[PDB]
This record gives sequence, C-alpha cells and structure tokens, in this order.
Amino acid sequence: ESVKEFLAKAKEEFLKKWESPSQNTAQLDHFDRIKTLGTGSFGRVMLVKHKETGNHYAMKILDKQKVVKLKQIEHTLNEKRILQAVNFPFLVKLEFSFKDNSNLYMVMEYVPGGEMFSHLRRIGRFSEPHARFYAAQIVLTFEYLHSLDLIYRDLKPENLLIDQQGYIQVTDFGFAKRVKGRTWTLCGTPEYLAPEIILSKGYNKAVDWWALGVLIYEMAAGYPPFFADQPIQIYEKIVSGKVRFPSHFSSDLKDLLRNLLQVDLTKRFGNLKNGVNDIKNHKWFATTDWIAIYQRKVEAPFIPKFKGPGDTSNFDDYEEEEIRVSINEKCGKEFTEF
Ligand SMILES: Nc1nccc2c(S(=O)(=O)N3CCCNCC3)cccc12
Repeated sequence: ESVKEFLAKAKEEFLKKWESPSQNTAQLDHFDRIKTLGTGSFGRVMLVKHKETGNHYAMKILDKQKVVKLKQIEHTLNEKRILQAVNFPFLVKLEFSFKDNSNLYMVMEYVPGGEMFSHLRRIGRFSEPHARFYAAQIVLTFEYLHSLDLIYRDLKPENLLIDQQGYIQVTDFGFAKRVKGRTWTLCGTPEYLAPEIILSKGYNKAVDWWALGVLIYEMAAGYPPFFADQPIQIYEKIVSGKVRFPSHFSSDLKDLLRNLLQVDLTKRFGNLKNGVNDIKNHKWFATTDWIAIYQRKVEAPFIPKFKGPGDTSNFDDYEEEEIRVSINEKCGKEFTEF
C-alpha cells in the first residue's frame, strides 16, 4: 500500500502541472553565457549563470526553424510539458523555460559530474555493484514515469549525468511522451532500439525495459550487446533473439538480461502481470534496498571530481557559436503552447 499511495500522490501532482503548464518564467538577458556543453542538429546546451542569483544552469536552446524542418515540433512540446510537470529524485529539474523570435529555451539545474558515458569509457566497465546502483535508479525512475503514462524512449549512457553525490540525473526528454496504450514514432538510438520499434509496430513502455537491458549490459561489459558498423547490421542482431554474454557476467546478471532483452515483448520483464516487481524482486537486485536508493542514503560508487558548481572539466569542448535571435518571429503558431 505504501507504493500504491506514493504513486497515487505522484500522479495527482503530475496531472495538476500537466493540465496547467508553466510558461515564460525567465528571459535570455537574465543570464550570462559560460560554455557550450553539447550540440546537436537542432539545438545545443550551454552552461549559463543567472546574473542576479549567481546560480549555474544548463540551458538547452532549440532552433525553432530546425525543429520544424526535422519534424520535432510535437516532441519538443512534449519535452517541456513533461519536464515542467515531473518530480522525482533522479529526473533533472527544469527551473525556467521561455521562447523568443528564434529559439525555445529550457533552463535546467546544471549537473556538473558529466555523462555516465564518459566515466564508463574512462574505466572500461563498471563492476556489477556499480552497474546495479545506477540500474536501480533507472528502475525506480521508470516505475515513476510509467505510472504517469509516460514513456521515456531515449535511455543511453550519454543521457545520464552524474551529480555531486554520485547519483544519476536523467536528461533529454525529447522523445518522452504521454501514452495510454501504444505509440508508433521511430525514434531513439540504433543500439538501444527494441525489436518492435525496428519492425514499425505499435509499441508501449516495454521498449524502456528493453533499453534498460541494453544499458545494464553496456555498463557491465563496457560495450552494448548489439553493435556493428551500419545500423542495418545492428537491427538484424537486435531482432534475431540471440545475445552473447561475457563470461565474467554473473549467472544472475545473465538471467536478468535474457528477460529484459526478450525479443517477444509479451514475455519481457517489466511488461508482465507483475510489472516492475519482476525486476525489483530478481536475484540480481537482492542486495538493493529500494527505499534507501530512493532516499539517496546509499554511498555512491564514486563522486565525480569537480571544483565547484561552475566547473566544466567533466564535459568536453565544442566550437563556441553565436546565440542569434532574429528580429522577426519564426514559427510562432507552431510553438504557441511552449
Ligand atoms: N542539466 C544538464 N547538465 C549538464 C549537461 C546537460 C546536457 S548536455 O547536452 O550538455 N550533456 C552532455 C553533452 C551532450 N550529451 C547529453 C548530456 C543536456 C541536458 C541537461 C544537462
């Protein structure tokens, strides 16, 4: 009953914000630009400092014209509407959002420890306890999100940031969506796509549990289970129903992964009658105190090395380009609700 009542309150609070989203809660000239943290085909993320409070934030800047061209309108509206409505210890906090003639802006808490991906590649692989600590946070986060009828659809190490306490902050809700039943959009990252996405089926939250299998495998092995030079070769491996495990994997880990990386979605853990509890009760998680993880009382495998809330040493270097704002409004109709 404790979990039932927790999730009932979580849904109530989410729905109130979902039905009345916040809008236009800061403006660009409230901030100083520090450094570019990441860059993509329709936006980038910049470390900024608020000029009045001195607080640092990660400001995601999306170019409206490029969002339209790349057919991401609904997705960017989803991202902001969801991010402003959720509240969970392992979900990045959206502090402000606004738009101008050219861009959409999402101003999040800056997570200074860097991507999980960087740390994974620097150490090679994570031990099973280390992988399990991160995996447990994802399990709880998906329990939360799925209970709100949300599917995440972008799980991968580059989207999981390590915070000052060594815990995960999930970022990038660009593919997150409120879905009762099935959805159909082809989106994600090749190595992490569930078979039913590749096969153009109507799919559900089971794709997130498949992606958790991929993530756990990649954390524990150092490389993902299905890889190849060309996406088509990756997809052939994904749909095949075959996966090979390193001999160093424990039997418990292999068993959990066979059930998450189950090609038949009707047999996949997280999508059966027992829901998330088939995962939470699996022997690989027998040492996990789920409540202690949620309360952030477990000592982390490592604390990232950084000097202060403005330190960018755990992130990499990108060309510093202008934030130009057109003198004419672009795509005003499409982004009215943002
Ligand atoms: N709150 C954040 N704090 C640091 C960085 C953040 C980023 S980010 O793009 O800079 N980042 C690293 C490069 C691209 N991969 C995705 C994660 C994205 C979203 C939120 C962030």
